[PDB]
Amino acid sequence: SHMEQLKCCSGILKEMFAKKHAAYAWPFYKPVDVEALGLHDYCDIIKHPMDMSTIKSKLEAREYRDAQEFGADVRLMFSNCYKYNPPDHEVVAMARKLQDVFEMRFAKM
Ligand SMILES: COC(=O)C[C@@H]1N=C(c2ccc(Cl)cc2)c2c(sc(C)c2C)-n2c(C)nnc21
Repeated sequence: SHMEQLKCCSGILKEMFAKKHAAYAWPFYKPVDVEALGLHDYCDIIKHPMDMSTIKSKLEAREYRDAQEFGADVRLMFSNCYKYNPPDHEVVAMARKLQDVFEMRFAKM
């Protein structure tokens, strides 16, 4: 049962990586680089960082038990962005645009 659901999860993540969503999805592609961004307090506020490439690696390695574990990592990635940044920040608006894509596809599986 879980194997079919995880095939759909890979399909959702692939769509999140598509050129169609690139203008707002690009900050979530790779882990937040605290050194390059100069984010001295990021590791103190964000205990469990997450990004799309890490989620892709976990799916490839068959690390997820089911679809809800995949869903939890995607939501964690968005939660970290909302937590660290004030609500008027552009990255927050981009996270919400990409979450609308994830939430739509995920609710249909
Ligand atoms: C000063 O605070 C930041 O730089 C936060 C950082 N902003 C951004 C960010 C992203 C897009 C815009 Cl338009 C402005 C800021 C960011 C990432 S990852 C990444 C490669 C970047 C450029 N990000 C995520 C995800 N969560 N917070 C951020």
